[PDB]
Amino acid sequence: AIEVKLANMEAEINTLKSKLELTNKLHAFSMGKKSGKKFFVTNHERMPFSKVKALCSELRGTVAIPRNAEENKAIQEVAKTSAFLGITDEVTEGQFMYVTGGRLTYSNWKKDEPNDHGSGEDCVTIVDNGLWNDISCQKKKTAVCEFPA
Amino acid sequence: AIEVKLANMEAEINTLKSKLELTNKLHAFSMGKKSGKKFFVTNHERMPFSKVKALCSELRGTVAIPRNAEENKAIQEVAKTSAFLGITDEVTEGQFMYVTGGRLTYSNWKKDEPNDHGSGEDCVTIVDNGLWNDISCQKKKTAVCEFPA
Amino acid sequence: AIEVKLANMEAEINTLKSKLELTNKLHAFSMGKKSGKKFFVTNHERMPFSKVKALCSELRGTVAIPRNAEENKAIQEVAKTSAFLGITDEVTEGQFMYVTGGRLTYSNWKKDEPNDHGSGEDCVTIVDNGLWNDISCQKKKTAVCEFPA
Ligand SMILES: [Ca+2]
Ligand SMILES: [Ca+2]
Ligand SMILES: [Ca+2]
Ligand SMILES: [Ca+2]
Ligand SMILES: [Ca+2]
Ligand SMILES: [Ca+2]
Ligand SMILES: [Ca+2]
Ligand SMILES: [Ca+2]
Ligand SMILES: [Ca+2]
Ligand SMILES: [Cl-]
Ligand SMILES: [Cl-]
Ligand SMILES: [Cl-]
Repeated sequence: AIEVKLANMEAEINTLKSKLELTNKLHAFSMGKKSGKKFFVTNHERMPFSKVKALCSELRGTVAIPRNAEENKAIQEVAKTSAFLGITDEVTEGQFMYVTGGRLTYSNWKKDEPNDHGSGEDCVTIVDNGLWNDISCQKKKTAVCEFPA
Repeated sequence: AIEVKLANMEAEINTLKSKLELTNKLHAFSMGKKSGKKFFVTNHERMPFSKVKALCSELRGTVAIPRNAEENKAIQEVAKTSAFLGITDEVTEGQFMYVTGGRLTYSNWKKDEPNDHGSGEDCVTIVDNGLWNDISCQKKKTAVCEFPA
Repeated sequence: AIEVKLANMEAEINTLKSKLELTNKLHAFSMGKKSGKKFFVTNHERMPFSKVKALCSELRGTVAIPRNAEENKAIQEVAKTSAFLGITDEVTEGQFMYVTGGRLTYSNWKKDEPNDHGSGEDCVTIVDNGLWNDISCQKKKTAVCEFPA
């Protein structure tokens, strides 16, 4: 019977949707995602900003963005080295915005940053001490993506 | 056409089920699962026993349980900190049982443990050195889940 | 209904196929896979060569094979301890071939290796320092699987 097979197929598809959802949960858990918190992942590869941005988006995430000290600390722990943050002032010099929209609020600028040094610096990296430095978007820094809570 | 379409979709589904099964195997492997051994994993987050139980159960797992000295060590090195074990004596004081049912067989209690200190201590935690301590279930310890061998 | 349901189910299947691809990409990413580079994974378990092969085949990969100094170091950094390479002279004594077929193109043999020492040595392990030594395929070494770029 055609309808019986179709009904079975529906059940099979729904069963797969739930198993996949579980696979995703377990992987996030195994990757250190904390309950009700965003999770950060890195392959430890250094690349220019646009490449990090393209990579994270492909994975359905975004370049990591610290919204407070806890998150900033978590990103630093994950990155282990200087990494790009999802913050830039490429649209209008001086006004840093999140790659996902909106003006930068919480910050952790290193002493004397941001300074748009020399020919210009429109991207931001969280350096080893967790402090921030605006740098050239063309420099290669560790790719770190964040995924929703 | 409908009979063929349906037949070909069922085949697609079977391939996808196998592919998902592969993803699960590769993930466990990457997370250090040893052949014929249970898979222990943690996100490194500390919480009350009731939560770890709910969390592990949501991932189709249970709170880690050392059935012998080998598994007890395996759990210790995964947790890195004091983690809840799937054992409590909430039913009969002194009679510790696994959350999955059954009487406690292997144990690695610390000197003077269990002591059911203060108002009571019905949960168990494997402390840093692998030794056990009975502790209040309302306290917050590392969440470590186990998955079948 | 029937054809509408069937059309929806094809859409459901394709959507699920994309989500799973996404899941695999994110896992490879978290597993340290760099762009355009093959990647290596290990559960850190020691086992005879035949088991490494079986395990990697089940994961749809192959035993790690270094094609150049770049990959040789990458394999060594993942294994951390001596691991089997997908290279053996089992078919014809003295003729080292890749498990995937073909004669060696790159080699980092430690001085005086390979020597088929004593009762015989047909497998190869990358020692902690990257050099190669032919050893017994019966010995238990770290399993490192290789996945395509
Ligand atoms: Ca500018
Ligand atoms: Ca600027
Ligand atoms: Ca600067
Ligand atoms: Ca009690
Ligand atoms: Ca008690
Ligand atoms: Ca106690
Ligand atoms: Ca031989
Ligand atoms: Ca030989
Ligand atoms: Ca030798
Ligand atoms: Cl720039
Ligand atoms: Cl208690
Ligand atoms: Cl041999």
